[PDB]
Amino acid sequence: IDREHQERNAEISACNARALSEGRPASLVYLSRDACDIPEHSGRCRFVKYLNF
Amino acid sequence: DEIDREHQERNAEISACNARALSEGRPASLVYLSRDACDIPEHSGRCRFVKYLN
Ligand SMILES: [Zn+2]
Ligand SMILES: [Zn+2]
Repeated sequence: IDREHQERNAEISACNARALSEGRPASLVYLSRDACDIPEHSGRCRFVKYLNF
Repeated sequence: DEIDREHQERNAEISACNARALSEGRPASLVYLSRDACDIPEHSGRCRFVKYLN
């Protein structure tokens, strides 16, 4: 779980930074067990499907 | 005007959460929105976007 969060959060960092450069709001947030948007973690994590989109 | 409406509805919900939290013995940590500090991304620009206000 934690490795996959790290992996996903790296992706999120990259999207936000790109959003910033393109003059859009950078609205994405990092994942944790209490708010997670990876379907395969539902149960182990709180699946919040549209957390980041 | 619609900006204000969404601050009201969000603030109502902040109120409710804070009180629930107090009731269960946890601090009232949520903070109210205004045009000068707002965490609704869609408002960004018209409001001061403070992403992690809450
Ligand atoms: Zn997860
Ligand atoms: Zn606002």
